[PDB]
Amino acid sequence: VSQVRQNYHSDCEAAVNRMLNLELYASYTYSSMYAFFDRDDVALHNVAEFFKEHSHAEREHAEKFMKYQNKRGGRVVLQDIKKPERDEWGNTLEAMQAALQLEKTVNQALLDLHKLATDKVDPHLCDFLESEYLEAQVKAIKRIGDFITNLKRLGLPENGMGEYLFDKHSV
Amino acid sequence: VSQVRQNYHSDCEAAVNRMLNLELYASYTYSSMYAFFDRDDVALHNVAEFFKEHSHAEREHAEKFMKYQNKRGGRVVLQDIKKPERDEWGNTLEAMQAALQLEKTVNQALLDLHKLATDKVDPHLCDFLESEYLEAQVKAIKRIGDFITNLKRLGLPENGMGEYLFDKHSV
Amino acid sequence: VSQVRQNYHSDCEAAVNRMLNLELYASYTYSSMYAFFDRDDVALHNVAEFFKEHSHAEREHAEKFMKYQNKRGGRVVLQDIKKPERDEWGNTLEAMQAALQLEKTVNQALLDLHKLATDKVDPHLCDFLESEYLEAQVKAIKRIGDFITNLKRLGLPENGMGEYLFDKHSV
Amino acid sequence: VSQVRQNYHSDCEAAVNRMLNLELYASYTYSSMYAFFDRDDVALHNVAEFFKEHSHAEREHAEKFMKYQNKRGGRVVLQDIKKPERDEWGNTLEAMQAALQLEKTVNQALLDLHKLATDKVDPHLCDFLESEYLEAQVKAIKRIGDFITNLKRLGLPENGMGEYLFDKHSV
Ligand SMILES: [Cl-]
Ligand SMILES: [Cl-]
Ligand SMILES: [Cl-]
Ligand SMILES: [Cl-]
Ligand SMILES: [Cl-]
Ligand SMILES: [Cl-]
Ligand SMILES: [Cl-]
Ligand SMILES: [Cl-]
Ligand SMILES: [Cl-]
Ligand SMILES: [Cl-]
Ligand SMILES: [Cl-]
Ligand SMILES: [Cl-]
Ligand SMILES: [Cl-]
Ligand SMILES: [Cl-]
Ligand SMILES: [Cl-]
Ligand SMILES: [Cl-]
Ligand SMILES: [Cl-]
Ligand SMILES: [Cl-]
Ligand SMILES: [Cl-]
Ligand SMILES: [Cl-]
Ligand SMILES: [Cl-]
Ligand SMILES: [Cl-]
Ligand SMILES: [Cl-]
Ligand SMILES: [Cl-]
Ligand SMILES: [Cl-]
Ligand SMILES: [Cl-]
Ligand SMILES: [Cl-]
Ligand SMILES: [Cl-]
Ligand SMILES: [Cl-]
Ligand SMILES: [Cl-]
Ligand SMILES: [Cl-]
Ligand SMILES: [Cl-]
Ligand SMILES: [Cl-]
Ligand SMILES: [Cl-]
Ligand SMILES: [Cl-]
Ligand SMILES: [Cl-]
Ligand SMILES: [Cl-]
Ligand SMILES: [Cl-]
Ligand SMILES: [Cl-]
Ligand SMILES: [Cl-]
Ligand SMILES: [Cl-]
Ligand SMILES: [Cl-]
Ligand SMILES: [Cl-]
Ligand SMILES: [Cl-]
Ligand SMILES: [Cl-]
Ligand SMILES: [Cl-]
Ligand SMILES: [Cl-]
Ligand SMILES: [Cl-]
Ligand SMILES: [Cl-]
Ligand SMILES: [Cl-]
Ligand SMILES: [Cl-]
Ligand SMILES: [Cl-]
Ligand SMILES: [Cl-]
Ligand SMILES: [Cl-]
Ligand SMILES: [Cl-]
Ligand SMILES: [Cl-]
Ligand SMILES: [Cl-]
Ligand SMILES: [Cl-]
Ligand SMILES: [Cl-]
Ligand SMILES: [Cl-]
Ligand SMILES: [Cl-]
Ligand SMILES: [Cl-]
Ligand SMILES: [Cl-]
Ligand SMILES: [Cl-]
Ligand SMILES: [Cl-]
Ligand SMILES: [Fe+2]
Ligand SMILES: [Fe+2]
Ligand SMILES: [Fe+2]
Ligand SMILES: [Fe+2]
Ligand SMILES: [Fe+2]
Ligand SMILES: [Fe+2]
Ligand SMILES: [Fe+2]
Ligand SMILES: [Fe+2]
Ligand SMILES: [Fe+2]
Ligand SMILES: [Fe+2]
Ligand SMILES: [Fe+2]
Ligand SMILES: [Fe+2]
Ligand SMILES: [Fe+2]
Ligand SMILES: [Fe+2]
Ligand SMILES: [Fe+2]
Ligand SMILES: [Fe+2]
Ligand SMILES: [Fe+2]
Ligand SMILES: [Mg+2]
Ligand SMILES: [Mg+2]
Ligand SMILES: [Mg+2]
Ligand SMILES: [Mg+2]
Ligand SMILES: [Mg+2]
Ligand SMILES: [Mg+2]
Ligand SMILES: [Mg+2]
Ligand SMILES: [Mg+2]
Ligand SMILES: [Mg+2]
Ligand SMILES: [Mg+2]
Ligand SMILES: [Mg+2]
Ligand SMILES: [Mg+2]
Ligand SMILES: [Mg+2]
Ligand SMILES: [Mg+2]
Ligand SMILES: [Mg+2]
Ligand SMILES: [Mg+2]
Ligand SMILES: [Mg+2]
Ligand SMILES: [Mg+2]
Ligand SMILES: [Mg+2]
Ligand SMILES: [Mg+2]
Ligand SMILES: [Mg+2]
Ligand SMILES: [Mg+2]
Repeated sequence: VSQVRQNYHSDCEAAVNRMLNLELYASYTYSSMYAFFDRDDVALHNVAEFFKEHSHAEREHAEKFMKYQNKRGGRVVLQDIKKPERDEWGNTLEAMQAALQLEKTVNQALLDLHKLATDKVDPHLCDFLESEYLEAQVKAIKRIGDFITNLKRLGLPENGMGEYLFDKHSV
Repeated sequence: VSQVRQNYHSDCEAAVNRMLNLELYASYTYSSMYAFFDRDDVALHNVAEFFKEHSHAEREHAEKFMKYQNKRGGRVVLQDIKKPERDEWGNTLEAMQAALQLEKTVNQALLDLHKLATDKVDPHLCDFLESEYLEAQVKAIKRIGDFITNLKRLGLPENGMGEYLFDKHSV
Repeated sequence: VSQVRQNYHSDCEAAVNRMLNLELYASYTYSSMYAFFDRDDVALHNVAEFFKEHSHAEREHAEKFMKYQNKRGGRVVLQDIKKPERDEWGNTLEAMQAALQLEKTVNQALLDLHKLATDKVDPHLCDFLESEYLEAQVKAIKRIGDFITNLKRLGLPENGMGEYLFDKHSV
Repeated sequence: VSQVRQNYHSDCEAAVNRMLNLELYASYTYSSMYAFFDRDDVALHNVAEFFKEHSHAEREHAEKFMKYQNKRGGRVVLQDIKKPERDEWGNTLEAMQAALQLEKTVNQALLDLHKLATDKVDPHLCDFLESEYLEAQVKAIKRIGDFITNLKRLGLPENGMGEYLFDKHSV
């Protein structure tokens, strides 16, 4: 047993490792979206940069779980970071729809971890999730939803002028 | 009788109370429009902010009537602030049309109060309305009218691209 | 269903709408207290300003619930803002006693909403209440209680000199 | 006829001369109150200074009528400035009560002049009164009324401690 460990259930330790894999997976998916929108035959550079920044944010989310694990006396266990679901992302609307789904998948995992922490009576882990993850997730989901609404209003996927306008005025 | 009261008719005192209720009602209607345009399935944030700011301005208009009432020795009497006419506002054009009508309703009430003040030979109340309310109202009506003209030019309600453009360049 | 909605129970959505009505009601009550203390036959301007500021704070509390509702994918539904319980507030002690009761009523509603959020397993809503509302409420209640103690010490309601002193040194 | 004169009735010209005498009379009354509160056996120096400043303001009101008369092509005609009604002013409450009455007398004269200007269809004179005199008068009356309320609360005339407190915290 780690000398620092106190009130930290094995199940929570394992679930933190799984959560940080998922954050890394989200990072990698956003990296793929960046690369897609930077293609010469896609060429929506503000959209690309949005996804690049979000890739970096997800990596920070993962690193914060690594630090957390060690603070509690758990042990970081890494697994493969699976490649993203798609190799190409269609257009801004399709990518934003995939991003919304990804953020809701990550949110569900965070909520499930909070429920586990609640079941194991771990207020420190509950606070960490509430203070560092859950509100950021709600904000991200709202932002992407707002973007999807605007992309639909702009006539995506068919309206290329609308797609151009979005890249130049929303991001 | 209040020790400060001079040349202040009971009818004017009552009409000032009614006017400040109407200013509060206008504030509340603009708050509703703010909340509508901030919905994830509406997502026109500059439009939302326009209405939020106008909600705050109307509250200031009400507070100025409260202060006025006390300066003249009248007594502020509050009534319920009725909820807005609609729970949802359609789109930017529909909301701006409702805002125009609301501003003209408020203007008519201000003009009616000026006529009452004139009938009761109350130059202080006439000056207050002329100096603090009537020109602001004309300016607000002109601004909203100009917006409606532009929204129609942009093809509202059908043209979603036009609605997007308005939010990004007019507000 | 809103595209952003996740883990947000209908009951919580409705209770958030009710809570923001109550915040608006509290704002309106404080506006009435402001107007009372600004009367020429009351004339306690620092007390009046205390209540005016608190009216503005309550409006901010309401607006934050509107934003919250939209972030979660709920829909803001407004109701009439009822006029305050009284048209005149007696004196500083009576008004502060009414303010204490109002703050405890608002606090109870916040606590009840937290219990609902707990029952529906909504940690985001719990965190929002804990981080943005519950401590502010405890602080406000303590401040008003401290004022009441001092007003009683100063001989309110009978001791007009004590009432004057409070306005000049406590607020 | 003055080369500049246009739409300026003889009756209005005469009433402007009477009004500026009354402003000078008000100035002189406030000078007397200053001197009273500066007596070694009265010795309320902040009260004295309040009245001295108000004496200066009334002189400015008179001078503005002189300038007005000449701008319109009327001719300033001066009369004696009558000495104040009293040689001694009792105490702060008695003096403030006399000041309230004086301000309401001046206000009535301004309102009567506005009615004359209205009857003679002189919008320039109406505007001058509304823009330069009537609101200042309402403000002054409200301020003095608020002071009287506080002096009564403080137990004037009998409560010397209350009178001291007023001088040290209200003025
Ligand atoms: Cl442990
Ligand atoms: Cl424990
Ligand atoms: Cl364990
Ligand atoms: Cl593991
Ligand atoms: Cl894993
Ligand atoms: Cl942290
Ligand atoms: Cl694996
Ligand atoms: Cl693919
Ligand atoms: Cl997903
Ligand atoms: Cl879990
Ligand atoms: Cl939970
Ligand atoms: Cl967070
Ligand atoms: Cl957006
Ligand atoms: Cl289209
Ligand atoms: Cl198209
Ligand atoms: Cl957008
Ligand atoms: Cl009257
Ligand atoms: Cl009159
Ligand atoms: Cl009347
Ligand atoms: Cl009324
Ligand atoms: Cl009303
Ligand atoms: Cl004003
Ligand atoms: Cl009603
Ligand atoms: Cl509706
Ligand atoms: Cl209307
Ligand atoms: Cl009216
Ligand atoms: Cl009129
Ligand atoms: Cl104006
Ligand atoms: Cl325009
Ligand atoms: Cl069109
Ligand atoms: Cl169209
Ligand atoms: Cl425009
Ligand atoms: Cl849900
Ligand atoms: Cl859940
Ligand atoms: Cl539900
Ligand atoms: Cl509801
Ligand atoms: Cl309600
Ligand atoms: Cl917040
Ligand atoms: Cl209701
Ligand atoms: Cl009452
Ligand atoms: Cl209550
Ligand atoms: Cl509840
Ligand atoms: Cl609870
Ligand atoms: Cl708080
Ligand atoms: Cl205290
Ligand atoms: Cl006592
Ligand atoms: Cl007493
Ligand atoms: Cl205190
Ligand atoms: Cl002439
Ligand atoms: Cl003419
Ligand atoms: Cl003539
Ligand atoms: Cl003359
Ligand atoms: Cl004279
Ligand atoms: Cl001038
Ligand atoms: Cl004479
Ligand atoms: Cl005398
Ligand atoms: Cl007099
Ligand atoms: Cl006259
Ligand atoms: Cl008149
Ligand atoms: Cl003025
Ligand atoms: Cl005062
Ligand atoms: Cl006393
Ligand atoms: Cl006494
Ligand atoms: Cl003191
Ligand atoms: Cl005072
Ligand atoms: Fe996983
Ligand atoms: Fe993340
Ligand atoms: Fe694979
Ligand atoms: Fe994310
Ligand atoms: Fe009304
Ligand atoms: Fe208004
Ligand atoms: Fe109704
Ligand atoms: Fe308005
Ligand atoms: Fe309620
Ligand atoms: Fe509140
Ligand atoms: Fe009622
Ligand atoms: Fe409160
Ligand atoms: Fe005279
Ligand atoms: Fe004057
Ligand atoms: Fe005489
Ligand atoms: Fe004066
Ligand atoms: Fe003091
Ligand atoms: Mg060891
Ligand atoms: Mg283990
Ligand atoms: Mg937080
Ligand atoms: Mg946004
Ligand atoms: Mg096309
Ligand atoms: Mg009285
Ligand atoms: Mg009446
Ligand atoms: Mg007329
Ligand atoms: Mg103006
Ligand atoms: Mg313009
Ligand atoms: Mg269309
Ligand atoms: Mg939808
Ligand atoms: Mg529902
Ligand atoms: Mg629990
Ligand atoms: Mg806190
Ligand atoms: Mg304290
Ligand atoms: Mg007493
Ligand atoms: Mg000549
Ligand atoms: Mg003549
Ligand atoms: Mg003015
Ligand atoms: Mg004042
Ligand atoms: Mg005595």
